[PDB]
Amino acid sequence: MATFVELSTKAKMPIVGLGTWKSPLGKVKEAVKVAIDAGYRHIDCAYVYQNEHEVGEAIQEKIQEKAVKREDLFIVSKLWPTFFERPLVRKAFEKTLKDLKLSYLDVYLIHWPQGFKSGDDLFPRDDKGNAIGGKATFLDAWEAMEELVDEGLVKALGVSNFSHFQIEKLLNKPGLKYKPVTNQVECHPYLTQEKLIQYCHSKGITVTAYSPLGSPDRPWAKPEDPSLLEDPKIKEIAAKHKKTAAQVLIRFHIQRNVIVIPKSVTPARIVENIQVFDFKLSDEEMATILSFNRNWRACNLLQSSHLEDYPFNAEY
Ligand SMILES: NC(=O)c1ccc[n+]([C@@H]2O[C@H](COP(=O)([O-])OP(=O)(O)OC[C@H]3O[C@@H](n4cnc5c(N)ncnc54)[C@H](OP(=O)(O)O)[C@@H]3O)[C@@H](O)[C@H]2O)c1
Ligand SMILES: O=C(O)COc1cc(Cl)ccc1C(=O)NCc1ccc(Br)cc1
Repeated sequence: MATFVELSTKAKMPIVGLGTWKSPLGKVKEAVKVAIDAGYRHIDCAYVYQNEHEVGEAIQEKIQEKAVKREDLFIVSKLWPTFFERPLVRKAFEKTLKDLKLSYLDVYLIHWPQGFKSGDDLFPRDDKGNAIGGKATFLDAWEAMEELVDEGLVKALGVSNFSHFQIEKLLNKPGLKYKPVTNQVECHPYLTQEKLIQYCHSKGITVTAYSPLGSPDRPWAKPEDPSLLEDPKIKEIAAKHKKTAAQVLIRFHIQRNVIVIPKSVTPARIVENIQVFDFKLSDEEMATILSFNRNWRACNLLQSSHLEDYPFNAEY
């Protein structure tokens, strides 16, 4: 049962959530049920994961058995960048909310800052695999998303994969109604995000750490790629506390007041991953872990490098 990070809306965002990317149909429902049982309240979802309907089924069950009040649940989903044109924001969201069988989302995030070709082809690409841009921007999207908050369909808005330059563009937009309550970005010992975290915090924006375990099952994973869970320098620290590497990797974010959403459909791991409130990494250990930084991203979306608002070119 987790602590919280307070958002600028005074809302309380549970500091550990369950990730659902690539959680297969036929296992994600069980994963959500096991998670809620184990004390998880934060569930990270997305339209593009195309499993929200099963997530929704699992949440409905736990609600009616009263394992949890809806108000105790913190549900996040995200707008995919092929839906930045205004009517598409509404339709994408409605499909998300319908699949989820909920009456409101706690947070709705812009999934990526760069607009893709609009429509229902989620991965518009040229023969070489490069992403196809669209003309609607994350500003056009945000505008429409703000209406969701007005109508109470969404409690708060956020962004994901944004650089500080992007955040600035958002905050300095004349006629902005709502500010982002979080920036969800890849974060872990190899990509510690010190400057971006500093920047978001100085603006009232929390950070949500995705792929905290290095996303070891991602599709594009090459054996030469570094591997956090197998890192002897991470494993040493874990051994020092008789905890697993995953638990250290998750705890690291908690002690930075950074929200963290490890993905699993394995019951034992789902439990393990929230058992991170009965130990504490020393300052020496936190400093050692931070020193592992090498600015390596497991998620680069390099196929969209050529589009205007590519977030990862900037330093932070
Ligand atoms: N905003 C974005 O652009 C974006 C991008 C990526 C991810 N995300 C979100 O962040 C979540 C987490 O990131 P991620 O899914 O990329 O990867 P991750 O959480 O770093 O790692 C997930 C992988 O680690 C395994 N795992 C989980 N717990 C473990 C443990 N205790 N011991 C050993 N292995 C363990 C899982 O296997 P099993 O599942 O088979 O147990 C899964 O293969 C996603 O599910 C998604 O909700 C967002
Ligand atoms: O958002 C995430 O959790 C991880 O990102 C993805 C998730 C899914 Cl289910 C599918 C694709 C991605 C992703 O970002 N893929 C790389 C990509 C994206 C767009 C194009 Br066009 C080409 C490759």
